[PDB]
Amino acid sequence: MELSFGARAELPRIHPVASKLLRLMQKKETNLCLSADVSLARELLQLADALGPSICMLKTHVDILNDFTLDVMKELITLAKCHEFLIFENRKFADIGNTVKKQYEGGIFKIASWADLVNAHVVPGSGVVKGLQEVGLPLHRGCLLIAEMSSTGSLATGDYTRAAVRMAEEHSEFVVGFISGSRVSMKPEFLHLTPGVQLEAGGDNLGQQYNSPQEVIGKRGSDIIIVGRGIISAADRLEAAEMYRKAAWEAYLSRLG
Amino acid sequence: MELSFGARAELPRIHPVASKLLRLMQKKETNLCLSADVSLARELLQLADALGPSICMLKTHVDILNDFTLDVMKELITLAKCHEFLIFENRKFADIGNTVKKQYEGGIFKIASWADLVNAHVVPGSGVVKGLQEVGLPLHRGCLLIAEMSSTGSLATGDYTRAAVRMAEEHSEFVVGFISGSRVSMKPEFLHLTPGVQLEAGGDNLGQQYNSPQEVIGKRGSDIIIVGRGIISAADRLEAAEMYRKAAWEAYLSRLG
Ligand SMILES: O=c1[nH]c(=O)n([C@@H]2O[C@H](COP(=O)(O)O)[C@@H](O)[C@H]2O)cc1F
Ligand SMILES: O=c1[nH]c(=O)n([C@@H]2O[C@H](COP(=O)(O)O)[C@@H](O)[C@H]2O)cc1F
Repeated sequence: MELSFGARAELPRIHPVASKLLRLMQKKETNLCLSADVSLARELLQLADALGPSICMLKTHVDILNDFTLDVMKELITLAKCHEFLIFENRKFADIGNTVKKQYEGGIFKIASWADLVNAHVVPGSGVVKGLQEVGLPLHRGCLLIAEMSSTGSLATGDYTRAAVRMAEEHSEFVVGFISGSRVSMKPEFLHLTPGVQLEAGGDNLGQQYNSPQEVIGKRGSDIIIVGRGIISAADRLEAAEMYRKAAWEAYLSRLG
Repeated sequence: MELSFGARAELPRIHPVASKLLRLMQKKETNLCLSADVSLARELLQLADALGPSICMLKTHVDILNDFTLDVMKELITLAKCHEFLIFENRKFADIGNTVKKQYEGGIFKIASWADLVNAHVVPGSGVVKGLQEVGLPLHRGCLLIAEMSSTGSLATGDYTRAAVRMAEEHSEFVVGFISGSRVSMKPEFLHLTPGVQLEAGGDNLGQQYNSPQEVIGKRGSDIIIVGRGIISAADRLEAAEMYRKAAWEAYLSRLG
């Protein structure tokens, strides 16, 4: 029934970016995405270098980097290639198609030039995907749709979630998976990435809620954990990353049997 | 029953930014927001200067400006002050509170430093507002919640829209209104701004749908029209702006009786 990440990498309908990701997940025994929520390029890069071997993906918010330049992203790419991880800009495109295509390709950030993956909210309807696709398909990029959110009061539930899944499944040449709290698609070609993860119970003061890797990967069937503060705020970010990696990887293995 | 924009500017619960906006709308006889969807700062600024007298607001997407700098925004502010319009960055914050506060204050764009208004999607739950508020309240800024979208397939309908209205009404110290296609709140202290506006019927190839100023202001009860391409793509952008201004203003007057 369920397939390993390595086997999923080979599925007929797999997207190339998903395949690359799944292959390196399997090779490196990591289903951890670091949420590199820092404001300094040097810290970003130092985290990417040190934690690169432990992660399958590094998620950015370029718009919080005080000293963003495209050269920082070049350096990040070098690290991504060296250590084998994808770069995911958590931009949450969420506009009409005509707007998002420009936000993806252009401006100061030139996101499409460096991000293997981006994501989108599905609230605008499928034009958000169509617009992004116009830039991302030629650049061989992938997209994640936000089907569920980790925060208190999230409206990404029920029929909204179902709409996200449909929209993904209908745009499989570009959409490679989801941000979700659980498996939402039954199709194994899609990736599930789950934020709101910490080893300890809790949440923040602004609506973030946490669940553990075992819950999210093991019980809820997701693929990848996205971890920010649980790693970033720790003293030893490498050890923290390793804890999260080992947690998510074992949860995956055990669910696989 | 219904009040003029000038009277709404005085309502007990009005937010200061809303009041400033409503006052200049009344003074200038404009309920037009220009969507300055351009990639060149010089064009942005030349539009802001020429069209400033015709608009109540200039909506930006800073992330499509190829040559963004903070000095461009300084120059835009000078124009906004000269001509009396607000600056609205259509950022659509749509993340957990902890993230959006950083995206609003920081990074290269420093949005909170120059934008009178921003907007947010309500999908994350009210933490998106709470996070933004932590930056925006001290800076005396306002926020718009996206209650409805103009695009085909929008999921901002029904209970989602109602949730947006509730979230606004419960965060009235910062939330000053909505992006919506119609009046969604019955409380006159809230602004309704409607995109997807053109004089002619139609829509774009990526899900945008258009309705006229008379429909949106006159029949659907919104306050302000947001117009991009209907102005920007016209040869004479000043005349186009004037057409849209006159259309939206008369629709408002006639609905007022
Ligand atoms: O539903 C979501 N929840 C999230 O937390 N995120 C992001 O994951 C990260 C979570 O970080 P934390 O520090 O582990 O809470 C942070 O960048 C968020 O913007 C994205 C989402 F789409
Ligand atoms: O629902 C929405 N529809 C929109 O069109 N917009 C923005 O208004 C603008 C509409 O531009 P147009 O050229 O008039 O279609 C454009 O910047 C969009 O990103 C925002 C929304 F929230």
